[PDB]
Amino acid sequence: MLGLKTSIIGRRVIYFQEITSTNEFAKTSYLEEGTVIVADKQTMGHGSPEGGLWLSIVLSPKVPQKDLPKIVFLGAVGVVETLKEFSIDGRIKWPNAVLVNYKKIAGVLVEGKGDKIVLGIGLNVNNKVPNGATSMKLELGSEVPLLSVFRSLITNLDRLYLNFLKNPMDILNLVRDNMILGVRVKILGDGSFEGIAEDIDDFGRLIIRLDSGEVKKVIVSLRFL
Amino acid sequence: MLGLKTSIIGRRVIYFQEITSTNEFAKTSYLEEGTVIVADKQTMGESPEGGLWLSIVLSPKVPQKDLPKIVFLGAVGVVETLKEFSIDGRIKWPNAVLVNYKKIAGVLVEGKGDKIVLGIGLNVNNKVPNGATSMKLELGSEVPLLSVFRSLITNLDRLYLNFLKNPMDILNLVRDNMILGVRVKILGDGSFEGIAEDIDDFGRLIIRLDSGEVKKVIYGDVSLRFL
Repeated sequence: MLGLKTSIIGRRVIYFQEITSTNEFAKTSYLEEGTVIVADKQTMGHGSPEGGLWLSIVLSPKVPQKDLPKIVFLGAVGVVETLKEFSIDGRIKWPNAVLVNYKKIAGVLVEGKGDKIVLGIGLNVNNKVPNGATSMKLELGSEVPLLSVFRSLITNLDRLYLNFLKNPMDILNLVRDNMILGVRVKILGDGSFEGIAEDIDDFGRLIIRLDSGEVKKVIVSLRFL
Repeated sequence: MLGLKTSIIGRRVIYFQEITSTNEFAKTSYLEEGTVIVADKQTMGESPEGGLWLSIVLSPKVPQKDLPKIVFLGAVGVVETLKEFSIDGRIKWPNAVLVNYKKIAGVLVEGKGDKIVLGIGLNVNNKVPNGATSMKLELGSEVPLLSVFRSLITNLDRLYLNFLKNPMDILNLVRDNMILGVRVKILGDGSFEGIAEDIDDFGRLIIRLDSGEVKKVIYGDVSLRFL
């Protein structure tokens, strides 16, 4: 009854009033490629109250092993395109987040269970959000039809994915033109360091120029300074 | 993303752009009670795009003598939804809803032990066969398919929960919304004609033959035709 017109993503949709995790369900259940798992709320979300868009998409891209790490970008760019349709300007915080005026509005989590890949996306729409974060509702000043957002996002993801299967390098430039670059960041963890986020390379790695001139490639906890 | 607020029916919903049969998928698959299977179209129902094609997995803990009444939950739910859209649906015993004697919806219940599958087919915006009708044809314009879905699921959940408590309650609702007082022909072994008087405490159709004989029809290996 949803009348989705997508080719792969959205061929089937499994909706839950409540679920522990859409990613976990997608990983442990046999599902046809393109199956979308969506829930009103997730009890055990990871990286999800009522009002947000919480979903996972089952993919099985028969593409080279090296571009597998690009699936996360499909999710982020998909979100950016959807936000634009709703008059919101989202920017990608490498490698899995979308911010609006530096406030997080969405997050992406990709897991490769077995031979299938699960693309998880969490987008704040009408749900309450933690201080520092934002939502489509807070940006627009009014409640946004959640199903309208779902339809828009699924449509964009199906298009991006079909093209990815043919021209897998295309997504990188879309990410570049929509990500936060030219600013100082810090990579947390052992061997921590700071520098300018210059660009992403052909593998999707973040290229950091340290003040010494050294160039590092990040394949991760990132912080804007 | 659908934000359903039902107790059992609609806890989960599996949507298909296309499927062979929602009833067959529901019967075959391992699904929890209340799961709704819905598709834009059924290739082996064909049930064309524009209609509402769904099946619901149920596991009612009530005596078997009541199981035959599940088809009525479907029929009444459809009637209630139609009334919400100001369409006068009337029940054709025991598994169809007509509007001006033209079929607008059909109900098919299939059960295997514990799991019962309630299938419902409702013509909304789809083209229909001769003699049939649709919500679109009745209202004169297209109807938001999702709105009909939300309406029906809400009605079915309420009806089902009450059925678990009071399995006889549904019979009163069927009586108030069914076509009665008219002549009908019952097709089976030895077909016969008479006036459809009412449905009894088991949901059996009560027919008064011209001779005065009263026959009680059990759904199963019989069909009903209006004269």
